[PDB]
Amino acid sequence: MSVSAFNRRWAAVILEALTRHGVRHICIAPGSRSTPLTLAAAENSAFIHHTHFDERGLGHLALGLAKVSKQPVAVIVTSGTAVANLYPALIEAGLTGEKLILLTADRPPELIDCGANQAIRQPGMFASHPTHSISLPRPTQDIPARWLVSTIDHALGTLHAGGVHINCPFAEPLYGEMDDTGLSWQQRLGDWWQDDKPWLREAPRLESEKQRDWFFWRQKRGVVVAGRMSAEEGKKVALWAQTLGWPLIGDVLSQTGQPLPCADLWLGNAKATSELQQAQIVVQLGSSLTGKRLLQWQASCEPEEYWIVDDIEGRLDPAHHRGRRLIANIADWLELHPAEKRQPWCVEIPRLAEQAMQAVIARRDAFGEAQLAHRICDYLPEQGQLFVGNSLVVRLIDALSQLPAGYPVYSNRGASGIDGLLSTAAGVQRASGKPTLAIVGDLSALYDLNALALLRQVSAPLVLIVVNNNGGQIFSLLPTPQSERERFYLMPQNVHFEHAAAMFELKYHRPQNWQELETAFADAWRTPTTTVIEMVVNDTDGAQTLQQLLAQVSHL
Amino acid sequence: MSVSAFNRRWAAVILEALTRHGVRHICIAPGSRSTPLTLAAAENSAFIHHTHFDERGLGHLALGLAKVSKQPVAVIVTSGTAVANLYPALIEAGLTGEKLILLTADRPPELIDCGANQAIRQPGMFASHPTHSISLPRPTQDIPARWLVSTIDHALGTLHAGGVHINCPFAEPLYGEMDDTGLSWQQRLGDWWQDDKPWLREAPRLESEKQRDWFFWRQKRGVVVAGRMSAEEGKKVALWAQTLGWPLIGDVLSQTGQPLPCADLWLGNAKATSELQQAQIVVQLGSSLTGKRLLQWQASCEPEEYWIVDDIEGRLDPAHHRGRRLIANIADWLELHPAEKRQPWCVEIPRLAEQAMQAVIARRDAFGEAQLAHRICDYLPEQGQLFVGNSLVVRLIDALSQLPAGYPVYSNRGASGIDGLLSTAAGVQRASGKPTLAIVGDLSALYDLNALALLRQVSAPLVLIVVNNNGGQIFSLLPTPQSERERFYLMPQNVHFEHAAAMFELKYHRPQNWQELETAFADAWRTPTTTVIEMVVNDTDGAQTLQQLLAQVSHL
Ligand SMILES: Cc1ncc(C[n+]2csc(CCOP(=O)(O)OP(=O)(O)O)c2C)c(N)n1
Ligand SMILES: Cc1ncc(C[n+]2csc(CCOP(=O)(O)OP(=O)(O)O)c2C)c(N)n1
Ligand SMILES: [Mn+2]
Ligand SMILES: [Mn+2]
Repeated sequence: MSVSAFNRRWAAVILEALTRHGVRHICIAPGSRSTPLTLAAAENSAFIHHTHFDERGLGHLALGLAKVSKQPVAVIVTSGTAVANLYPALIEAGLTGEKLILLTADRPPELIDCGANQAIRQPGMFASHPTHSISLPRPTQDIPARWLVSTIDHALGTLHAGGVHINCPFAEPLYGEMDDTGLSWQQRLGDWWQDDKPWLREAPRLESEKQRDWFFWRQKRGVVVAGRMSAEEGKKVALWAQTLGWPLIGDVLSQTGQPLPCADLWLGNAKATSELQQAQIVVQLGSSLTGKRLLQWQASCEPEEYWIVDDIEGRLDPAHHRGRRLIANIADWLELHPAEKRQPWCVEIPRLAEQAMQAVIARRDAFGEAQLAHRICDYLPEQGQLFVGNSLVVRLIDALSQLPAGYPVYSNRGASGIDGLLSTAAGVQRASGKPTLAIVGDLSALYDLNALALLRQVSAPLVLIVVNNNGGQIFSLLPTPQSERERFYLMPQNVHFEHAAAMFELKYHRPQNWQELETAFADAWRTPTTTVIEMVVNDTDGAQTLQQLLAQVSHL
Repeated sequence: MSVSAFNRRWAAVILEALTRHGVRHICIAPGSRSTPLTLAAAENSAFIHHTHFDERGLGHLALGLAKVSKQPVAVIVTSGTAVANLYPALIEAGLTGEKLILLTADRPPELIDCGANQAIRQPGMFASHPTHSISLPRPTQDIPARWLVSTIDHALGTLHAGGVHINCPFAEPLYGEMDDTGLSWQQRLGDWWQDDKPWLREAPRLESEKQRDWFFWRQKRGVVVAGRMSAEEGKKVALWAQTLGWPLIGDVLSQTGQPLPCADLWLGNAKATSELQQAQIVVQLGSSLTGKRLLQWQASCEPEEYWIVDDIEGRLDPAHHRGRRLIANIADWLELHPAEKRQPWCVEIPRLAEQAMQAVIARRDAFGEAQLAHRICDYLPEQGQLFVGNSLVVRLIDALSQLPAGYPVYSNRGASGIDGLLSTAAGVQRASGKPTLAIVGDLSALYDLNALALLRQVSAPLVLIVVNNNGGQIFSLLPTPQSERERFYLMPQNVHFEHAAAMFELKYHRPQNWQELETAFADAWRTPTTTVIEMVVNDTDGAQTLQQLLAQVSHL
């Protein structure tokens, strides 16, 4: 009889179903139409609940939680533009694999397209970007509970990667005391309510078969390219490449320890590309390669075969090489395609890489962002993790620093948005409970400024470095036209971040030299709170330093 | 020959075409893939160029510009999540009619679904929310310029209302000197380049016919309901209703002068609803009605016919009455269906409305948000405009204040999002160049916090009042469950806004009484800058005051 009561019973099935698929974290934004979902969530002891007022930040908070935990994370939002704000995080998850389960409250069908407040067309509004889309019907006891749980179980069970849009219409009344409406309906599921498994278990695995001719191919002159992978996978790939005697080109996101560091510089040297021309096979593990020189070499190389191993689906080679696209867990794949010890075939490149790093070290002293990137390994928190932002910082660290093998690195490098980096970092921290270093640019920090609210709650110290070069200086690295560059590309905002930190009662430092930076870090790691460290640098020094180093190494 | 040059020639045709359809403002966010569009725009002297770093805010800036100017406004963003961030403003425009032209740069077809950085599936990504969607092909001289301009002319010419998504793929290279590549291709348009008209003129008008039985219905017992309309339309509707002798229920968005004010209160009285049962016809002009009591009365009433007149398309009656949905400019419609002088038929409601206002007046003294809303008419800038935020503020002004006829009011009440109110207010100000009073809540201000960057550039004084009641106190008005209310609904953030103002070098006041508030107002109207006035109030006083006044008036 009670619509409000049945709404909550319907919602309770949805939420309990998710607990059977490893959902522990749920991120909730405020609203009224979402009440049945939010109250079901609040009442369910399985969840860790996170809240935020900006649904775009909420989506990215969820992204960060999923990124680190490798488990599906749920999101609840009310109807309207609240739903639209989830798009950026959903798109990124589609590219890098995070399992985001978006529970989006909706008006019932009778209030769509009739000028009702906060009512929009929500089914399909994320187009092809969710992996799965469920448009739930108007709640009714005439649809059995077993149908509802089965539909959720199909979506979660068959989810290899990416987001799920579950649209959830509810009619008013939304409020009122619970009565027994829908209880017998729920009880048709019997002791499933006390179970720890799905109602319907549907969990096919997607995996490429082992390559039977690997033992032939591993005897050839190969190159290993390591992109984004897990910290442990990076260590395994490093050992595997060494054993093969193949050069390892390691991305900043790879955690391989980058045995041939500064590839963005030495790949610019003709002696290196000449040697790499001898490669008959390239085996790339992971994807979303960072550096321009690596992307250019990848595009130009012409091995007999190009393989990409990764656990995400679809084509991952933007140069469309003849070869293989192998879907697998990287660690598992390495066990199936083991290395046998063989004499290394590269002679010139190890020397060039050493020389390249020496050239960077020679310029370590200036208090600039290139130097900060080069030295960043000196500031990584012990037993911690690094979250690297987009634009120049990820490129500078990739080109100029040698990050330790197995030290966890996280990022948003699918679509490389600058719109959710602070909120993502917050989720990254909360998921693992580890001390966290996050580094972002000034426009990036402004973009997600209100996520400083989230950083008021971290479980271990988090240092947020904001590199302030007054605008998007990546457009001083790119050959943008000088006449239009400041107004239409760089867009300097001429701000500092001391007042932003103060607004959210976060500790703040603006160090003016290396000694003050070291003192700031020493202060920051002492407590389970977020410290903002603003590094103010001259606009174009970072870009010019990279360019000068590129040129120097190309002449070695 | 030159891809970079032809990209810019292709883009120049797109941008020049827009100028023939009244596009003067263009809002641009930074990026590289957007270069052909952005350089074409920068070079075109027809445009007023606005920039911002947050694409969600950029969209709302454009929304505000369009809202006031009543012309199409263009937006340029780069590929990736930048495009997704335009969704909230596009959705709101779909509902309230703003013509937003979204030029979204894209990767070319050969770089989609292959793991390329910042490349996503963009065609159709806004689903059914744009009025028109154009997915442009990969640029080539083998497609003639006359096709490109004709497609743009079709989209703009036939655009009654709402957004247009124009997806614009460009292949690299994007940079390089202009040469003559594509010049002869452009010149196929001949002296269209020196013309002031579209290439293809396609502009059918959509309008309902004269109602031939209006002379019959205008003699009946009617009620006029006035929703959102232009300031001039509000004055016309007031005079028209007055002439007919029909009671006018005027929304805060109507600018009718609200001759029967506090309708949200007196509609709660059974005597008013009893009198309204006599209405044989209801003529509603405008839509998006604000108040709960009005929405409830509208839903319950049973006149022989219910008419809704508005220049927006589609059903606008969420109660689905028997009647008519008439598409027209409201001022035009009134001229086509003029009033006849007739004796007013309502007797009780004028009594109740006066009594309701006296009840509110009796409680005007406390320094609270209800009192601020009641008194806001006393503080409107001369020759200015009011921008009213969402949640409690719009409801309190609607329920408790009597706004002057023809005094411009602007709002985002289609989807009623709290995600873009500051950036929308900026656009509203820039469009008219008028002194602006903007009022929003604390979560709303946090949501669009970085839009304070935009408010650093206003052409006349803008007073931004932030009502800080520590959370979304609309959920103290709604019957939300007390146990979950704070954590999962109200979400207090426990901040103030002095540091936010300081960050963007905006003047700031936190007045503690009316004298200090009036002093702040006086100072603020003196210069063409934004002043932030933070009104800190006890969390639940506003909601409770509204609840008490409702009860008091219901018992009259
Ligand atoms: C949501 C979004 N909008 C636009 C872009 C394009 N973009 C890439 S880098 C960049 C500049 C970032 O500026 P900042 O954070 O100051 O970093 P810097 O370039 O100075 O290193 C922009 C606007 C993007 N990647 N994501
Ligand atoms: C983008 C978006 N997310 C969520 C909502 C639901 N909602 C309506 S009002 C409101 C609270 C706004 O809080 P505040 O700005 O402090 O205003 P107050 O309720 O205190 O008047 C919320 C979350 C919305 N309208 N838009
Ligand atoms: Mn910067
Ligand atoms: Mn509030």
